[PDB]
Amino acid sequence: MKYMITSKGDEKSDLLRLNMIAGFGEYDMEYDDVEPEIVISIGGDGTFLSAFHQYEERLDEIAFIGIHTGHLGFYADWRPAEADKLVKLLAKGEYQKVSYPLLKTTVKYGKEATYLALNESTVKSSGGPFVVDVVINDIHFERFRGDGLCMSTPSGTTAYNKSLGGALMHPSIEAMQLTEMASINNRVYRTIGSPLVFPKHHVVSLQPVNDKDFQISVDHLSILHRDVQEIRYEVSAKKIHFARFRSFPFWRRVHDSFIED
Amino acid sequence: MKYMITSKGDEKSDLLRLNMIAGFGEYDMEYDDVEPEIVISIGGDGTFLSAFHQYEERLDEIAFIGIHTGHLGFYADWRPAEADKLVKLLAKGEYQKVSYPLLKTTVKYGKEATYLALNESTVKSSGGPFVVDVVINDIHFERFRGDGLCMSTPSGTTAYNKSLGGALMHPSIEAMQLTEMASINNRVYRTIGSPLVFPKHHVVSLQPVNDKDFQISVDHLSILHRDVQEIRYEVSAKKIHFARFRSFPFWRRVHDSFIED
Amino acid sequence: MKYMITSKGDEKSDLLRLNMIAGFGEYDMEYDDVEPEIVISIGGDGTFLSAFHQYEERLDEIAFIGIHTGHLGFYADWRPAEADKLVKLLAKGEYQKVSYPLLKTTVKYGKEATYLALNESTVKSSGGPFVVDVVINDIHFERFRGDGLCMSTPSGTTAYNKSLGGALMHPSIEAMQLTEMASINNRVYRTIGSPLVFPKHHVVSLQPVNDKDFQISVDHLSILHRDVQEIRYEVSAKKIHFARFRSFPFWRRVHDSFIED
Amino acid sequence: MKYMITSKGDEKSDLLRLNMIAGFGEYDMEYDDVEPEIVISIGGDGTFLSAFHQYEERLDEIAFIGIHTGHLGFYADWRPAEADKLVKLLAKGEYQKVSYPLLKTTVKYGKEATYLALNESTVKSSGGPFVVDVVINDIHFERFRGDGLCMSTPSGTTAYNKSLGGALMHPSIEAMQLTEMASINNRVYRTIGSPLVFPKHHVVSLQPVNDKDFQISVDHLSILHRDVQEIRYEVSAKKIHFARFRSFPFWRRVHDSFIED
Ligand SMILES: NCCNc1ncnc2c1ncn2[C@@H]1O[C@H](COCC#Cc2nc3c(N)ncnc3n2[C@@H]2O[C@H](CO)[C@@H](O)[C@H]2O)[C@@H](O)[C@H]1O
Ligand SMILES: NCCNc1ncnc2c1ncn2[C@@H]1O[C@H](COCC#Cc2nc3c(N)ncnc3n2[C@@H]2O[C@H](CO)[C@@H](O)[C@H]2O)[C@@H](O)[C@H]1O
Ligand SMILES: NCCNc1ncnc2c1ncn2[C@@H]1O[C@H](COCC#Cc2nc3c(N)ncnc3n2[C@@H]2O[C@H](CO)[C@@H](O)[C@H]2O)[C@@H](O)[C@H]1O
Ligand SMILES: NCCNc1ncnc2c1ncn2[C@@H]1O[C@H](COCC#Cc2nc3c(N)ncnc3n2[C@@H]2O[C@H](CO)[C@@H](O)[C@H]2O)[C@@H](O)[C@H]1O
Repeated sequence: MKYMITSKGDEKSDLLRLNMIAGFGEYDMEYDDVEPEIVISIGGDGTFLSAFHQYEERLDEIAFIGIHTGHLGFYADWRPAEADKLVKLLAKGEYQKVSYPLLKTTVKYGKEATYLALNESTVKSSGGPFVVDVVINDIHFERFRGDGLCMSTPSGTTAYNKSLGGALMHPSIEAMQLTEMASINNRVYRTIGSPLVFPKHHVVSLQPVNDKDFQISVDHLSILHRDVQEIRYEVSAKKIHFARFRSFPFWRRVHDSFIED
Repeated sequence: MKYMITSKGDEKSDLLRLNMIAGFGEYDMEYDDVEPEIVISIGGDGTFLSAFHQYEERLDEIAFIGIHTGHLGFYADWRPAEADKLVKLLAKGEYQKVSYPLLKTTVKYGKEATYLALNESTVKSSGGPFVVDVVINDIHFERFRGDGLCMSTPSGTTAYNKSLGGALMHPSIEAMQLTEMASINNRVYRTIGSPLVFPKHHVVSLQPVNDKDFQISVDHLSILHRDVQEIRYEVSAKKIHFARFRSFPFWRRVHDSFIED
Repeated sequence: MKYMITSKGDEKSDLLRLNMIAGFGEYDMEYDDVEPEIVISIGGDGTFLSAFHQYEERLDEIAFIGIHTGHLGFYADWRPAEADKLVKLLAKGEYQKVSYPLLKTTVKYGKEATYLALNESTVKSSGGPFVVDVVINDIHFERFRGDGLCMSTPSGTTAYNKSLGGALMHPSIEAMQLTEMASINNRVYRTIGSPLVFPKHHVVSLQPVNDKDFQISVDHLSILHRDVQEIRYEVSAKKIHFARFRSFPFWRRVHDSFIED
Repeated sequence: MKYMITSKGDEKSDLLRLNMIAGFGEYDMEYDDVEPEIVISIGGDGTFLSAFHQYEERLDEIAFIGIHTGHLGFYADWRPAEADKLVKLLAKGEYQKVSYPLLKTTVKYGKEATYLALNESTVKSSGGPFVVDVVINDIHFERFRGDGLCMSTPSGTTAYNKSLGGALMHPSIEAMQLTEMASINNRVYRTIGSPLVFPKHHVVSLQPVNDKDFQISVDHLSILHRDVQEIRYEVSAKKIHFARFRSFPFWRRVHDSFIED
């Protein structure tokens, strides 16, 4: 099929990219970065996140592959030594696909702007104090005040959700996880403290109380939104599709990254 | 249908039980605690847990109801003032049922003994140090050492999973959650630290390293097992069925219990 | 002696201020906000922090007083109903003084700029990733990467140190506490995780690795410092002096603020 | 002076002990385990804790030494390769001494029994639910309910206090730290959550509410006390004295044990 390859930009990733292109030149494979069918990321998870968001509008027609030229990643989880065997098996095709859930973020102004996240989306305050009303399925749940909130995808739970105390969820679970950032709790102010895991079709809505300006991040893109009326989180109907050529369990990927490898 | 009622034993729960029986006497309802179809628990979640385990072998033929004579519970979530309206609506029938997942615990000796848990099951050490090899889907994940482990159901996440830092999961998610109890982490000893959420059909196996005696709890029953070879956790194929007569969202039940009511 | 009074600015605090001035007019008390001897803060802890930093260069010649027109504060810990009894006892004098330790922050450029903090001082990253080398008494302790670090005074432990998992220290302990903000820990990256409590004369030094621009906060003043070479934390030789007219134990102040009042 | 040596019991520690005795035979050094002046522990921190409690009644006349035949310990912090240089420098004497604070535990019945702890002392429940009234300096602070409480010494903060979220305190700080074990917090039950650091002369008192039987641990000795009326914690007036022959900072000892060595 059609294919393209992104690279971290350093010398190791660029040269491995040119070697896979040359290996792809030995099959009916056409290099195309406009409407590709196979996107190969060479670098870390950050390079993979850039590859995802570069083609987020054709997710249902693309199978992603991750090659880590540095330490093992959760999305770039194949060694550079396996590039040649990767080229052939991708060349024949007939591979199976695995799908991970995505997080849809909707931001309303006083105008709507939606986003898709592979890791997570965070809300923080532009300078001053951060206070939100957290509304779950139109039911007011709590008035949060602290440094911010993080809504994570299943595969994003090992990223930044994890540093905030959140649990690690297997990516086959269609859900999203919300974690707190330095919440203040006293007799007057009250948050749940525990992380929350929401299923599909559950809508978590963040609504402002005083300041209406928020620093909103979606994966690695962070933009200050002004005059914000609402932030809506829910598990997306779209999914990201990986091409699998070997067996690499998520919990094994967790073991190698955090226990020892 | 046939029905029975358990009571916490105090005077308030016993008298409310006799008043519901008298109200049930005004319909074709037969009191039977051998093969009931409706089990009504009057008390707290502890009384409800006793009611569940009393009829754990007929779970697919029973719809449970919880009435809290004290503070609001997550299973006993209906006020005593709503007992009369409860008797009639249960009398007519035609109610809908909601189902929560359960945790199957398997304990092997050198002999097998399986259990069902509505909240969680915990493993701790009989006196000395607690060390386990944690095996996920036959893959060795970590060597845990500390005070113990807790494997929680979705509706058990607000119980004791919560005190151990675990996340709160909506009970519609067929999953189980594992939390650590005072794990020691240094250069020599390494645990994941984060809680783990496992989907259906995933098998978490605990295996001993030195001591083979463990204090194993399943909800509120705690028994010391000797000569233990393995402890297997997985989401059960059985589910507990509640009869619902009103709308009481889980997140609303979480709000009232931990934020304010 | 000479005295001045700051006010939160709202109508309740301004009018209580004019009533204490009128009550002070009935004694030999001279209102002076240039070289006062008694600084009375009317408002919350935020108003008290502004009062502290307004007179941080004459700390050894001032006894502070806090009056909370809203909820109880840890520095503004006297009810407005006790203002009249406060005016007289401050008028006679002969009060005893209590002293809390302070945190000295030193920031070096490529030039030095020192600060004093009553609550804490935090280091965060200007936009991009936050990586630091943490050096304790010239010994390299760890390479921190995450959202930031917080170095807290004893009386600042109930503030923002507390939201970050830190312990609450009695203000008689001459020490400082360091807490982490969303540290990432894997096989490759390693932080201590636990909060650290340092005694007097111990010097904690933060040193950059890549980015040399940091958002540095000292209590409520937050300023982006550019071209930063080092950030040095240590317990200050200066102390803040409170005038005490009653008995209000710190742990009682903790109980009323976080347990119930 | 007089000296004795304890050993972990394995072959490596026993033979290193006989080699130090033979090396001590080359000086005026008399082996005496009744009234020694130098206690040398060969093993881990556990062997050192046994050595401490073996001579807890002559602490002001003993300087302890720790040799780790396994991984580095916080009390056994000298390599076996440094045993010969250790024998000579201990033989000459003229060494300096460092002192760490200790925790005094007082247990009253309905009779008093006091203990000394080098790491910590914990209170847990004999089977059933664990509820305590926590009283600080005769002021009731909170009603704790959960799995237990841990009161730690400064040098015990890296032990088991650390697994419970507590902070690490430099051992020059005369203080004690209290951490919670799986506390339950809802609208009805309320604990501080944060760890508490108490100075000298502060008295933390645990008092029962229903069950009067508690599993009380002091370092590695754990005994079930029946008919308990009170448990009193406070920094002891006694201190443990180490002989120092090199420079080994506590924070360096923390770095090697938890970061990397
Ligand atoms: N207001 C607070 C400011 N703080 C932050 N602001 C914004 N983002 C943040 C913040 N603090 C962490 N992040 C995480 O960085 C990602 C940036 O994109 C690159 C990546 C990645 C990645 N993805 C995963 C994954 N899925 N699982 C496991 N490790 C993963 N990583 C690892 O993160 C490191 C690089 O970041 C490397 O070790 C990668 O191996 C964000 O998506 C977020 O997850
Ligand atoms: N080795 C460590 C020893 N420690 C422990 N050993 C054993 N069990 C423990 C331990 N520490 C907590 N527990 C929890 O007690 C349950 C006992 O059964 C009664 C109950 C309950 C209950 N269930 C829920 C729920 N589903 N959601 C939310 N609150 C719930 N509660 C509340 O718990 C309190 C009573 O316990 C009351 O406030 C109830 O409102 C166990 O199932 C376990 O969850
Ligand atoms: N990069 C992360 C961005 N996040 C933050 N950036 C900057 N500061 C922050 C941040 N998140 C919390 N803070 C804290 O706010 C203080 C601001 O000054 C006002 C105050 C106060 C105060 N002082 C105490 C005290 N000593 N003990 C107990 N409560 C106290 N408060 C209470 O804080 C609330 C107001 O803040 C009120 O409830 C007060 O009762 C800072 O000094 C810091 O402690
Ligand atoms: N109801 C709950 C049941 N749980 C527990 N019950 C009782 N004790 C417990 C429990 N869980 C941990 N402990 C700790 O074990 C100590 C036992 O004595 C041996 C030791 C030690 C030691 N001391 C230190 C130190 N000062 N600093 C840093 N590491 C240290 N260790 C390390 O602990 C490991 C051995 O334990 C080894 O890695 C040692 O390197 C107790 O004093 C307590 O600290």
